[PDB]
Amino acid sequence: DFDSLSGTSTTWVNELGSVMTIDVDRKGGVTGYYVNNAPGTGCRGLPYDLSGHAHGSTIAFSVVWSNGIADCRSATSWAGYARKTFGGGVQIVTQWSLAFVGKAGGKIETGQNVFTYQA
Amino acid sequence: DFDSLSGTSTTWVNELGSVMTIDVDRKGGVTGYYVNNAPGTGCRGLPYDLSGHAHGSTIAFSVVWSNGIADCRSATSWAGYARKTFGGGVQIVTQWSLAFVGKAGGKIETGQNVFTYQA
Ligand SMILES: O=C(O)CCCC[C@@H]1SC[C@@H]2NC(=O)N[C@@H]21
Ligand SMILES: O=C(O)CCCC[C@@H]1SC[C@@H]2NC(=O)N[C@@H]21
Repeated sequence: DFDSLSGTSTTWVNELGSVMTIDVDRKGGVTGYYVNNAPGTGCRGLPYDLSGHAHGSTIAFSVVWSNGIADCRSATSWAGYARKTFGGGVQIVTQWSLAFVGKAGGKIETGQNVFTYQA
Repeated sequence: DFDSLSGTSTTWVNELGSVMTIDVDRKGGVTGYYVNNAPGTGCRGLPYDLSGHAHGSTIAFSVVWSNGIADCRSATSWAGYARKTFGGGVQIVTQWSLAFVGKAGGKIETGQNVFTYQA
């Protein structure tokens, strides 16, 4: 569940080794910072503002990749559900969409990210 | 350009006839309301809180379908870019990811919405 995190600072890591530390409030508001480490992508290592909402078994959150130190001219939004693991707490299983305004003006890619809890 | 919407509050319609009012602050933060009017979907005709972030010509925002009136046990997140139409106006081209929990566990649908500025 995501209500079972109300006012808790939680770090998570996905299969590409990106890390996010989200702050879920009482109401379900998510705030936090995301750190990208995915090979073949920009803005790796530095922290980016993250915001969205959690409720029950589902969550959605967003990161624009400008932090006033590296601008990738892009944005990522995740929608995902809670998958409980056999003694590994819960996971956030997601699909992302990354838009970028680069060379070919605008483009949009999609992929799967699975985020594992780290106490 | 999305930076040019700082301190504005603008209205947008997608092809499904869903609506969003989006408040953009000085530092690019997006807050506002989504009203789903998409056929064959739940949580229709009701206002849901949306948050996100805009910068240059990219935007990302999400909506959990739980406002404490109607809860469809789902969450959507959008990412995309500002396009200038030949028509003369401006759209937000986006990919969305709908996460929901159903008959046998968590699921994730995906699709494309194009949002049109109402003046
Ligand atoms: O390279 C960019 O334009 C900004 C960073 C993009 C990294 C993407 S976002 C989706 C995927 N999951 C991650 O953890 N990182 C990559
Ligand atoms: O049916 C649900 O579980 C909640 C409403 C989902 C509506 C989706 S969000 C993506 C797409 N774009 C819209 O404007 N409506 C649908």
